[PDB]
Amino acid sequence: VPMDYSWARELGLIRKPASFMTSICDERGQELIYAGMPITEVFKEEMGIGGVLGLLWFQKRLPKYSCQFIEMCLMVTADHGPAVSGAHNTIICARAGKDLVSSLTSGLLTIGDRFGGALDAAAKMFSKAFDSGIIPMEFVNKMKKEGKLIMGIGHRVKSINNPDMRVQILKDYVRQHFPATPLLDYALEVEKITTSKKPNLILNVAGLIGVAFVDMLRNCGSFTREEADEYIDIGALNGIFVLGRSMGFIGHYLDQKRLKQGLYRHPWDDISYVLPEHM
Amino acid sequence: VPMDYSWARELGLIRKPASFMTSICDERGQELIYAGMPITEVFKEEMGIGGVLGLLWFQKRLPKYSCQFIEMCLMVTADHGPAVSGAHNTIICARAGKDLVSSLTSGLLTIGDRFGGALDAAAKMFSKAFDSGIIPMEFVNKMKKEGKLIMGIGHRVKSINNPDMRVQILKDYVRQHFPATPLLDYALEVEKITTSKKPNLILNVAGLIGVAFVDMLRNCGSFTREEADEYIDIGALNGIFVLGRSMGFIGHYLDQKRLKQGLYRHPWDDISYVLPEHM
Amino acid sequence: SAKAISEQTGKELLYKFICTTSAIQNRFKYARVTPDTDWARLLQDHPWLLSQNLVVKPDQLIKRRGKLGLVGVNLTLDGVKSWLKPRLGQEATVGKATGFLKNFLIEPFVPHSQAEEFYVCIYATREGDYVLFHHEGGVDVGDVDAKAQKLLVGVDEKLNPEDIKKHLLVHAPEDKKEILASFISGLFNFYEDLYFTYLEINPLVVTKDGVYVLDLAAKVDATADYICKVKWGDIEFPPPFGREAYPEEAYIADLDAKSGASLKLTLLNPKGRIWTMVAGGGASVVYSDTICDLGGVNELANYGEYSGAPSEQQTYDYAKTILSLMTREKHPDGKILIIGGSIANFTNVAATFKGIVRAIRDYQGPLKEHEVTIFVRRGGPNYQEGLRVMGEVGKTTGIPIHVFGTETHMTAIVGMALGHRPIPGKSTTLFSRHTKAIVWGMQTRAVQGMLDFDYVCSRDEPSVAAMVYPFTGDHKQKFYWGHKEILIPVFKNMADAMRKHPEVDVLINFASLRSAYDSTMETMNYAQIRTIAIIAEGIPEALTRKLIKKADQKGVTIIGPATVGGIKPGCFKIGNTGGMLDNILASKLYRPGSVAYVSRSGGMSNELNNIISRTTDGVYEGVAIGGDRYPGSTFMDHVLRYQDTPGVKMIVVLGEIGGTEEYKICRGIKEGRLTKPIVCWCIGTCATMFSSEVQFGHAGACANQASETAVAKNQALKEAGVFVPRSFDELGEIIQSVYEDLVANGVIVPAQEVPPPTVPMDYSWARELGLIRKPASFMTSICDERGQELIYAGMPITEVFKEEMGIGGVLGLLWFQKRLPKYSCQFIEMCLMVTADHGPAVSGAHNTIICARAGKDLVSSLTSGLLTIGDRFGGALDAAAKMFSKAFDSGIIPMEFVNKMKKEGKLIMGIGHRVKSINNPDMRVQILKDYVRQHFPATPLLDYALEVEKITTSKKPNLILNVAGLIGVAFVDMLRNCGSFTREEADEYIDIGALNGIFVLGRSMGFIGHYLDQKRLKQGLYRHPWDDISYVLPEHM
Amino acid sequence: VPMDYSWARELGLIRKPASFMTSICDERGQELIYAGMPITEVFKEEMGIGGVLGLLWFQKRLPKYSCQFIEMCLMVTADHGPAVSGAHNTIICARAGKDLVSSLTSGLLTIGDRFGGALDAAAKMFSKAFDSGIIPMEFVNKMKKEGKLIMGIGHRVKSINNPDMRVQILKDYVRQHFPATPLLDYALEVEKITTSKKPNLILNVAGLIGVAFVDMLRNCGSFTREEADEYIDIGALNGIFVLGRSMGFIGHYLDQKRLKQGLYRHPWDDISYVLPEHM
Ligand SMILES: CC(=O)SCCNC(=O)CCNC(=O)[C@H](O)C(C)(C)COP(=O)(O)OP(=O)(O)OC[C@H]1O[C@@H](n2cnc3c(N)ncnc32)[C@H](O)[C@@H]1OP(=O)(O)O
Ligand SMILES: CC(=O)SCCNC(=O)CCNC(=O)[C@H](O)C(C)(C)COP(=O)(O)OP(=O)(O)OC[C@H]1O[C@@H](n2cnc3c(N)ncnc32)[C@H](O)[C@@H]1OP(=O)(O)O
Ligand SMILES: CC(=O)SCCNC(=O)CCNC(=O)[C@H](O)C(C)(C)COP(=O)(O)OP(=O)(O)OC[C@H]1O[C@@H](n2cnc3c(N)ncnc32)[C@H](O)[C@@H]1OP(=O)(O)O
Ligand SMILES: O=C([O-])CC(=O)C(=O)O
Ligand SMILES: O=C([O-])CC(=O)C(=O)O
Repeated sequence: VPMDYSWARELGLIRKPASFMTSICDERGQELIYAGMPITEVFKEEMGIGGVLGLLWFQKRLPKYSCQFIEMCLMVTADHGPAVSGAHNTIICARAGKDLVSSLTSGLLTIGDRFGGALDAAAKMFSKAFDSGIIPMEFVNKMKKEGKLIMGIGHRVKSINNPDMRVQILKDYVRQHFPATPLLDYALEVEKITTSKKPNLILNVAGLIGVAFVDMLRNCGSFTREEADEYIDIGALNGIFVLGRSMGFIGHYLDQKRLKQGLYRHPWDDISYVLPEHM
Repeated sequence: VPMDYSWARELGLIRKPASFMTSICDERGQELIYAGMPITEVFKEEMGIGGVLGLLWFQKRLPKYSCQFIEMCLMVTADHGPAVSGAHNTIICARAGKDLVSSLTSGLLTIGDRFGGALDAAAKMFSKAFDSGIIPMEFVNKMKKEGKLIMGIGHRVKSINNPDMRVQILKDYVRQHFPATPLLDYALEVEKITTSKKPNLILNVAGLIGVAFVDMLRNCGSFTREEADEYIDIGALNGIFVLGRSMGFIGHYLDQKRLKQGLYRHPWDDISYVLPEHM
Repeated sequence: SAKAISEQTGKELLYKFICTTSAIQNRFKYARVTPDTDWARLLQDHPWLLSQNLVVKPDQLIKRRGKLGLVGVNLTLDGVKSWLKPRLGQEATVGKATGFLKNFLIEPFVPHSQAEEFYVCIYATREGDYVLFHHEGGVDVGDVDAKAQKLLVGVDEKLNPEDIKKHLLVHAPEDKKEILASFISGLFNFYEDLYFTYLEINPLVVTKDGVYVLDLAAKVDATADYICKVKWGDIEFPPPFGREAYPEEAYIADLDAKSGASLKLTLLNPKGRIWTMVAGGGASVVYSDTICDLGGVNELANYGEYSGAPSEQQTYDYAKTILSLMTREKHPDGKILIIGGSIANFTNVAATFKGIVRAIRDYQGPLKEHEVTIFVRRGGPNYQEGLRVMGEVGKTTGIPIHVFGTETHMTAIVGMALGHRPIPGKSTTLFSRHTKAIVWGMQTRAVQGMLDFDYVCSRDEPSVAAMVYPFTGDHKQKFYWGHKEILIPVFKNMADAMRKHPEVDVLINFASLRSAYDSTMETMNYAQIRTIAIIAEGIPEALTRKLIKKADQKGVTIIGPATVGGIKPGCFKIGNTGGMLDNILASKLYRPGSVAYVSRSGGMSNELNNIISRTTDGVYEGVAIGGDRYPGSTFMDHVLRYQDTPGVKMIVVLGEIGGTEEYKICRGIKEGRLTKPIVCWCIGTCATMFSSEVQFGHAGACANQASETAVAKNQALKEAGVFVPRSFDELGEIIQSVYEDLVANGVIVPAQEVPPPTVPMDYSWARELGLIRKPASFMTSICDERGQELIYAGMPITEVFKEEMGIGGVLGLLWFQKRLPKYSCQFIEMCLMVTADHGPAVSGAHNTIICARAGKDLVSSLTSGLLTIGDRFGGALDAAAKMFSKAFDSGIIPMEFVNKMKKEGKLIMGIGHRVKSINNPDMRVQILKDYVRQHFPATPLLDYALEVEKITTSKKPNLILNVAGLIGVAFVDMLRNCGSFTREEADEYIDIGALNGIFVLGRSMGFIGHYLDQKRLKQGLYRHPWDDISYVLPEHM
Repeated sequence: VPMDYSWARELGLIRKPASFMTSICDERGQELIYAGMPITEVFKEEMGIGGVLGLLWFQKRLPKYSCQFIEMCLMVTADHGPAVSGAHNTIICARAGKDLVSSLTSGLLTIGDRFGGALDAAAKMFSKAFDSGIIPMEFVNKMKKEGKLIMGIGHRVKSINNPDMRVQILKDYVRQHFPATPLLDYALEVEKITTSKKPNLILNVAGLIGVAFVDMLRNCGSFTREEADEYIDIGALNGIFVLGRSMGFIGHYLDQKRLKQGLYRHPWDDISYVLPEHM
């Protein structure tokens, strides 16, 4: 009878390398641990979604204002109606009678450059401009001469004297709670220049969240500059938008299943057919 | 120094249970093997996609007519235009500039009961009717009194003197090549009864493919009745539709990328907003 | 627009920025005294006041100060002290203007002789900058244009130090020729790099010590603010003497500078009872002339205009500013608000009138108590909706509002408001039917209007061949050719567009003022483009002169900036000219006529379109050359074209105040070059009746001399033989009389009226009119993105945050459309917190980690993990809730439920743990259970599940309530025991999968954390080891 | 009563732009049309999966050898065992009892740069080298000096005297049937240089398929150079790999459901836990 692998490991007789590494959650043991913190201690220390997210995404005990800011970001990105690409896809999959997971996933797969990536894009653009040391006017001119529109700038209806009211809540929280907001100040200077061009070139929710998240990361004491830069590069802000919008997509799925909408077919009048004469 | 796991396994001193089982493909070894059959021999037997699918899905060497019929089924399910739910979702995800895999997956997640499940549904319905021993008229009456529509029956415009033209090719192939078609004959009797009701209640491409696939499975010598029943139960026909329509979904993605279509946002005039007064 | 700056500001800029080898004296050595200044403070911040003698003169843009006794010389500190108060803060009358003395300047006295009184002036012209120098300057300068040395410096030409001693310094003293020339060169550099348009130093004194600038009058191109921002700093533009500045004027000026639209407001008489809301500079000018033609000049309160398609918000801000200004004092006779305008070309009348009516609703109180009567005349895009909403506000507020449309002559609401009428080389042919244009910028509405015009004109091909937009990649844009759908290419670069479309001969530049110069300069590098239309307003005059010089060199016709463009009925239309297709059909601009016109204004050009269509055969060609000081092409440039064009039979010129341009037409008629009948009216006659120097909306609308007044121009044209109406009222009649007398002689043979091709109505317009019915394909009840504020299930987002709900409250709103209690929202949050992650070994976390190590993506990795959420993994929440709800609703006791599940071969969902049984519980079940038992009002299903747990643990210890079981039963309890849901609603939510949603949303946090962890650790591609896979392939299939 | 939108469109009284464009399939009409070509004629010309794929992906009537080569590419990319990332994910999702679509989709979402993207990577890399005009030795040295491995080069065990036997089949077909193989000849020259280094750097199946697909696109008469370049840029080879491996992923799902494997949990001994001491 051959030696039992588990019982050989128990005596430490053999060496089998572990193929996986994790640092965010320990399920083994008498107590569940979130990045070194017991779940009961998680609940006595009175964090919520923001604190749990800080533990699970950054392995940090964020300050209460940081945790609350993360919560508000999730609340403001929760939904933006059924007409966007992801909500449209989720509704189509729900009306196909498919599944909650399948419908939400179908909607989420649209999250990318054109839809839902402006948070990360604005964060990266403003961070690069701030770190290069160029002044906001030079940054605006450089984007204009490079044929690029500033990510996180520009609104559809709302302008100066017609505040977004989602940007205002987050901005007011950031000014009254964050210790320092250098990148937010830089982005506000850029916004002043762009609104001097045409009124609706205001800081978006995407731009506000991106710059405020970068400011939180590199101005709260939990992260070094390298850590904050790495998290921005690997996509913590993409994760923020995805987690926020999943709430709205699940709401849309539940809405369609309660309304008991049937299978959707796109009308032919809305499709232009440009097939070749004969291939 | 503790003993090496791999080298202790080579000496056969320890026992570690394998957590996975597979029977369709052997990647290791001098030659790639598809269900016991070398890849060079796969190409020497001049089989194609249908034969490779037979190997990889059923671990069987199907006859040439069976493999050719599988190929024709994939050919006829390849696409049905951009208005269906899956193609719509794929096009939305492509116009969001996302990715080929993400776009195709977004479209594929709609494949289920209401869209793309009629193949399996019709196969199961007709198999159950044929196995229960009831005549086609009794089957029609039982479905009528149970408040269920016969899946795989009923077209939109093409009824008679103008058939599906996709049902016709497949039915002609099955007639000329399949040895016996008991469930197909049963489905055709059901179709005669339903067309005696109103002309457009004809055997759909979904119904024809489902009944002909059950016929191929349980009338070619490769499978026993239990095996054919198990394959129908676990979803070989869902697999057939998914694989066939993947070709069309990828074509739709490539078409949108070539046409360079921008981000789609659903018009507000097409959405009815029925939010509550204040919640 | 050239704005005069104060002497202090000009001297400060000169001292700060001039670069001369000459030792400029008294640098930053001047004193400003005002009534609100402290003399001790000035004495201790400017000590030279005691060091030398003084000179004092006001700095309120008063000229001729020497001979009106406003300047005091050779008087000390005590002298200026005794000298100011008898004049400081007093009343002075210069010309027709009178005003206070709130600003004075004190400078050192310069001891100088009459032999060193020099005059140096630099002023801008179309062909360049003229530099005048006089050796006998000062008071005795006399005539300057005939006795002072003149020297033109052309556009893009440097004023070299030589040729100044040759042309400008013939009579200069030899001992001071060199330093004088150096100073003049430095002064020209100062003039050119700070975008001065006028710079007169009189007198200039140069002693052995150095050069003294005793005085200077300077006008600066205010539109160049975006260029000279750091050099000007906070440059201020004083109002003309006799006018006091107002915060409302400053607010409107800031609003105007903040956008590409035009917003002008000038307060002439705050006590006046006539107020105007006129769209368009030319329309505002003609309304002003009409008001002062009926004797309302004394009661005219403001001159104002809004142009450039202002937004709803901008129009609201403008309207509310004027409404607040109108509701300050009270007039016994009441007050009048003239909301006028021409027929707009592209200004959204609906949006602008929505802004105005919002302001009217906001001020309906003071407006009603002020007896304000509103007269409205307007036409343009969507004017029916705007007239409708203003009429509605007129009754929903009580304000007497009389709205009229195009059928009114637009100089009629003035008559019925003031109580006078009852209230009811360069080519000749720029465009043809084969003209192809390239549009710079995304102007899809403008391009579509162009295509609609081409279709109703029976053109073979669309007039727009390509579009250029540098902020996107090359693609094809979808447009309408009648009812057919066509694709128009869009290019990132000019070069690609001109490469692929060599047949294009016209550019329509929709670039802003900051991009128009560069785009036009780049455009004139292609010889195929023969006409460029520049739409942007606010381009600096120096840049426009550069464009003019290059276009003249290249033989390219430029339809000057700040123009709507032009229209040639039957052949071609520039941009938004002529408005939308309904106006094109109303003015019959799809077919040629015989009257060609040139105008400065665009809206006035649409008015001309309407008038000519009504009174004559029609329009052959109409060009608006723009309101800028230097148009790309002038009046004569187009009148010559029309005279040389055989299809036109009479010419209509709509001139303006300022610029001796109509005198060229007079000379052309005198020399016999112009022979066809010409009908001209020059607008701006009210400036002669205004006791001030008000600047109109147009940049060029400024009478610099006495011959550039509109009255003088109209008189000169009348003596030249041009048919000149008595006013803009009689323009239609004189055009009609000329057309009739030209028809009766057989000169004009009107053609048959062939009906135009029909264009289908737009779907959006038909929906707005409620003409058609299209069922909505989608239904939503959870979020309303449209509107001013985002709404989550009927409750605004600001209210969401003010009520202090968090994720739990937002989730209640978005998932159930209920305002859940605080404990319910908090419990939802804790459920999400406890389902957040359970390590990397579960199926979903494993799949997510695999996809992350495949280097894939956050969304793809999370989605790969989420697709495992189902029956075997992640579905125990819903399964336990459904099982326990069914058992509890069946009425069977927990023991019966346990026996039943045992006899059906089913394990109880949500029962059974791995290690933690009793005396050591889950520590997650405990937290949630303690919260539920402390905050939930009633927990019947939780009590039932606890009884079931008591039996299962009577069987074996680890059969305890799981986190899944406890969350399921507690969620059902919350749904059906908080007051928000009925039993049917709670059952439906449980059936459709709210608990599946809870688990999915909770575990998404852990899956994203796992993805980020793998990316931080930089784990490579995973491959499952072969020793862990059992291969059971058949022997040979 | 307002006019019906469909009635107003039929009368041509209103204009509503179509928000979607398609050029690959016409579902409306008496017959289904694949890129301008009727389905009955599709089956009459005796093309199969390869011809249908040519129609749906490129809107071209490819030559018979091109269609057959596309079929062989799909056949050789069908499966490579259960150990790869996508098959592993599919097997996990199937053992979670989930669904065919969900399981296949879970496996497919791994298709990207590290897994399954070598086809497109090799095609793009060799195309750039061939178009730049540098000789194979210069290309090899250039990739060496930029510290990049040549995509499509390098095998695990099979180098010479025992080649891949999939590369051999595809290469023999390409040599016998393709009119010209310039990029293939270039890649074989590169492979000779790399095998002069040590034998195991041979032309991979990924490299062979990439270069042979580029050769087919730009050497069959159906495409111009711009068209072939655009198709390679937008991801026809990614589509080829995805469609080929979907058959293997569905086979793996069906295999797991036939073997009735339970829920998988990764062993704790294979995971290294590196959580922080206390966050
Ligand atoms: C997530 C965020 O907060 S923003 C995300 C993007 N972030 C960026 O900053 C991207 C960079 N910035 C930009 O490119 C631009 O400034 C934009 C796109 C953000 C600004 O958008 P705009 O082009 O001004 O307007 P948008 O394209 O959203 O709206 C199109 C028009 O159709 C209308 N419209 C919008 N959605 C719909 C709909 N579903 N149905 C019908 N009409 C609609 C709107 O009224 C709008 O009209 P208007 O803009 O002329 O008033
Ligand atoms: C898609 C394709 O065709 S390959 C991708 C193409 N990309 C490129 O070609 C880019 C450049 N090429 C490369 O990166 C490299 O040449 C590779 C990765 C393709 C070749 O890698 P190699 O290190 O030569 O082989 P690989 O990493 O696949 O396998 C290494 C060894 O592990 C063994 N092995 C492979 N998979 C497993 C498994 N699941 N369990 C246990 N052992 C395994 C192999 O037998 C091989 O054995 P050896 O030690 O006797 O050589
Ligand atoms: C979401 C939830 O709350 S769980 C789902 C709830 N659903 C139900 O309640 C359904 C009914 N209940 C049941 O089916 C059962 O009671 C279960 C599955 C919940 C409990 O099953 P058990 O057999 O007690 O434990 P489980 O199957 O989890 O694993 C048992 C052993 O595997 C070991 N194990 C678990 N995970 C791993 C891993 N990743 N690696 C190695 N070993 C492991 C444990 O150490 C345990 O050993 P022990 O029993 O000697 O301590
Ligand atoms: O094929 C049909 O007729 C039904 C259909 O649109 C699809 O599900 O593909
Ligand atoms: O939470 C548990 O105990 C069971 C588990 O692993 C999961 O589904 O996440």
